[PDB]
Amino acid sequence: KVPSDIEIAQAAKMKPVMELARGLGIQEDEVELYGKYKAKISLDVYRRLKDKPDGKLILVTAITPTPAGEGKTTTSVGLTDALARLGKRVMVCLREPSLGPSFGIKGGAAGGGYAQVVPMEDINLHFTGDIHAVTYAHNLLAAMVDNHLQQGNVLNIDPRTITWRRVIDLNDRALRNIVIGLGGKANGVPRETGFDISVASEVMACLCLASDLMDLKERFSRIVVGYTYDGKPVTAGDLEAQGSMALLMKDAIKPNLVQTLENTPAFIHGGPFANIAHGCNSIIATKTALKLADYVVTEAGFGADLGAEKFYDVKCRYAGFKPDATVIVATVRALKMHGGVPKSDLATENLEALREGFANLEKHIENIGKFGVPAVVAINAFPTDTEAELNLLYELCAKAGAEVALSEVWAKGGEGGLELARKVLQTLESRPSNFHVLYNLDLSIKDKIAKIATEIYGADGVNYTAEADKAIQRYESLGYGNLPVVMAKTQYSFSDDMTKLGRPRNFTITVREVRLSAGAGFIVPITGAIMTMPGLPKRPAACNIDIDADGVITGLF
Amino acid sequence: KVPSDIEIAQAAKMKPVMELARGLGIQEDEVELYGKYKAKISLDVYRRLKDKPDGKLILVTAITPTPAGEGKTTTSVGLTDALARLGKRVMVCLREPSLGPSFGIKGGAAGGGYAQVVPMEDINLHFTGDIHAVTYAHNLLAAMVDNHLQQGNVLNIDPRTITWRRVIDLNDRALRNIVIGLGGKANGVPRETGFDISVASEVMACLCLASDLMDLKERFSRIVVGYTYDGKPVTAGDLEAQGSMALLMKDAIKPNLVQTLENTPAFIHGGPFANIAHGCNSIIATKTALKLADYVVTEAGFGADLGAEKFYDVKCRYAGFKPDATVIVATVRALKMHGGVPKSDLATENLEALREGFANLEKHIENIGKFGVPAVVAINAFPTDTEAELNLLYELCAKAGAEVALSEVWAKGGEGGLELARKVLQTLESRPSNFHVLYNLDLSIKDKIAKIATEIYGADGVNYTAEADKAIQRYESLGYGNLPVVMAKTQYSFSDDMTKLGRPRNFTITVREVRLSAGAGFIVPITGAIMTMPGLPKRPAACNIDIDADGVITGLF
Ligand SMILES: Nc1nc(=O)c2nc(CNc3ccc(C(=O)N[C@@H](CCC(=O)O)C(=O)O)cc3)cnc2[nH]1
Repeated sequence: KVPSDIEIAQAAKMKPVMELARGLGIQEDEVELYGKYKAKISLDVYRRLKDKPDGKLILVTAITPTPAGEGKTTTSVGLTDALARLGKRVMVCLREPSLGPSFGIKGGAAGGGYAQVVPMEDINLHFTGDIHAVTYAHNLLAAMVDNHLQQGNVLNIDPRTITWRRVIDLNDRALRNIVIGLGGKANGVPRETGFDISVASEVMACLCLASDLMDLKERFSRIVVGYTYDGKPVTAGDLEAQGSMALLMKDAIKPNLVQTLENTPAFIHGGPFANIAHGCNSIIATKTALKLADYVVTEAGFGADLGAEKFYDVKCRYAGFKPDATVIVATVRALKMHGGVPKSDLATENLEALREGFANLEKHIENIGKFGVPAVVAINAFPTDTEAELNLLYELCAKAGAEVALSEVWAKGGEGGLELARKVLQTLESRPSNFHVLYNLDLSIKDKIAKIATEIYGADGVNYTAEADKAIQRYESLGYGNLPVVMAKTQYSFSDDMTKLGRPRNFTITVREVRLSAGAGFIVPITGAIMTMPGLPKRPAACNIDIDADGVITGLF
Repeated sequence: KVPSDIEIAQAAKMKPVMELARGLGIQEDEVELYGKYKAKISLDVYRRLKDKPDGKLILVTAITPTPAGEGKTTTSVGLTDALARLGKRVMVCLREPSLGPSFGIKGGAAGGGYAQVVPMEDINLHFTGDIHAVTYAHNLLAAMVDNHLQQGNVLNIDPRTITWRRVIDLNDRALRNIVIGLGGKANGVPRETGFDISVASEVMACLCLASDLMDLKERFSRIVVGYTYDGKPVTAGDLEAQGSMALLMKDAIKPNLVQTLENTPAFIHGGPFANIAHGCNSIIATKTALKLADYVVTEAGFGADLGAEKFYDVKCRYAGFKPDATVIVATVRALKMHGGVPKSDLATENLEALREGFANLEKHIENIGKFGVPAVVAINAFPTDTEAELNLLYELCAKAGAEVALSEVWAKGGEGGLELARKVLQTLESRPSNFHVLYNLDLSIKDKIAKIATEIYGADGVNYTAEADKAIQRYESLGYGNLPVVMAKTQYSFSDDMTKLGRPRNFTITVREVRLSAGAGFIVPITGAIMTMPGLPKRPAACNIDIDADGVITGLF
């Protein structure tokens, strides 16, 4: 046959999230329905199971992204199916996808094939309106700033230094750079600013790293909006915003229980950028998944260079977390591109090029080892991947020195990854973890980037532009020196040079600019231009998206 | 004596809505819950009951609003409640408040005192996401207009003629006048535009006028966004955005079931502006209520010169409704302001200013007669009103030919509205209505404006600026002249001059500008400057707002 990811999403039987919440010991009144098959879970399921056994934590990451695509979520879902098939109490924790791209290049399944989270349609759109709550908390702050300038600028802000932008969850490039506040004294103060996609919001970040609402509230209050003419940081604190922002977020703070194509209890909650932030789902979803399972499968954005590292250094750091196993996804087609084979050429097998690419994966694996974490490997399998190829790889992974398996979940459900399932258990009974943070918050900023760039990206050194040192000297000086560091750089290389594939060496990194996220609580060094507002294409999906008399949706997927 | 509004809402015991729904004959499968105390309800309910007769339709409206306040919704809910107490099968239909006011001026009850729909907190905030859906349906068209220009401008829009703005549901004045698409050839096409509050979006209007999702989609396709360099109109249809917008509104098209304090079912659905739109809740909600119930209370925005007028001449026109009674809500105080007494001396008895002001009420009563609907007056009782005052007000209402009933629903819930309920029932059993709209569509725009102006406002004639003349000329030759006309003017006067209280004589209306909503399907003459995006005050309510660890919300109401 020939089924597509939408049909496999419709066709499937979903169980009322209510009775899955019972199949997890969640009380009737800790749920909060959204139709029969979506629901939010209250902040008491943690608060009451406050001390209970935290089950085991299984971060899935990937090798360096490629035009091939690797499907890091699928393999992360169809593994959760396996663990449950082998009758284990296992939850997946995923990220809420942005609305905007469903109308740009099309929406895609949570995971894929036969390793999906459902109902897919809802997840891609409004879902439980989590993003909307972010949007409005960001935008009210924005409004509150501009209003304050209107009301006489009591705090004496220079409007030209305001760093607080606006958000919306569409790909709209016409809003990147705009002028607001025009039309004279009645209509505000003229200034330059713009919009970023809502999922790039510091508020989106805070959500994903607040422990509870009261934590979220205060983080907000810390957020910088800009400076006074005198140069003194002004905060959301200084504008008494944080109350009203936490209120707008009252329900967004509750993680959303949904399910697998095979009824495995899933959370979906948060979803920030993996570059200017850390690309994990929220702390709240996983720490609730902890007290509720013995086995929590999760994930982080982009390659293991960025997602993993930040998962470990910022997520786990802040959350006292202690990740046990870790998967790393890889395709062979992917590693052949890392071996310098263009995409029209992966149609054939290149066994020589696959020995080349591997250096990527191995670099990753060594990095995992570096946190005191039991690395383990896994292969997404495809129609074209010959057994000569698969084996070549197979054998170079123990020749590297950590477990390996094969998954077929795209096509075989939580069976293809049954093999990989045992490995992790194998790895959890036999292989403890010895988890430390790859750096320490007491070092000054340059050392923190250094120890990151050096050991993980495998660079010899790091450089700074004029305004990179100017910014950093300004920060250490304002006191924000002791923060973690989130590395805004390209995903497709270890280096900032996006064309440098495989495992490049002898290069160095260059920090062009440095930004602050006081509310999220980290420093963001930038190496490229960052696209914080993608744009629609020449022939977008919004043009052919239709819904007819019956609710039948053509074009969306 | 009475508790404040907010606390009354919390301590109310609400019934599971699914219960209310099965009580009314809605099947469980036509219900999508949002907690225990909210639900979206299927457009299928209406579809299977299309043939059943309608219950009675009872419109609530009021006299010319003043600073002194009249409390129209208070009456609507309390009227609903009394009807329920008298054993009648009744629902009330109300509009969803805009989120933004909750942070500038303060959120307020849906009603007030003991006459309220609940859960209060939700209905002010995100409720069920209806406005968010409106926000993104709207802004997707914005982004598609902008993408089209960016991608080679095939339709040949003159970007400077674009009328389709952007929307957001906060009071942000700085967003009134903006320039977008800056930064260079890669960032879109530079142009002047702005934001209006979401609830003033034409898409909000359409929702409220649509008969279903397919009618809604077809309307969307008729939205005019701007013109070509040739002066030909360009529509959303031409941009092929309708399916998408229609998709964003798939859940939004369903009315929301909620309840009054005393558990009377209530729809809350849509909620447009009442000056540039018709200030009514969705046809969809109201049409469903008539099938489910024997009596349906609904209300309209602003005074009877505006809401009532548009309710009949637009809402009922499209829906083929024939209202059976209309209740005008008035207070001793507002009448005295209209009779001349300043806000601070409204407490001092003054039968003469009360007789003078009564003219305002007399003129409204009279108007409602021009639509063939029998009128009952509700007097919102107030503690400083003397017996002499109230008595005079009764004599005057009877002299003027309408039943009158004192209402203390605010104070005493459904019990304070029992005489009023009885008067309405009395009017319904003995004075059946003879509904007809004030005007035929085949008149000219200028004919239609003058008939409203003179019949309802008691205007002498109508003036038009040169700019308004060309608009009307343009619109008529574009074939939009047989549309309804929707006056945007001040609500604080029958005249276009908000300083003219009571019943002004020898005045003219000046139509300065004329705009079009071809989606909603009407023409919008504007008289004063119309504020489609209000600003925050000196201190915004947001500066006091907080929620603590318990979740105790202070500063909000
Ligand atoms: N905002 C607000 N709205 C209200 O309606 C309101 N009402 C009260 C208390 N309500 C009232 C209402 C009417 C009379 C009153 O006029 N009493 C006459 C009735 C006359 C008649 O039946 O004709 C009496 O005889 O006591 C007293 C208290 C207090 N605060 C309020 N606040």
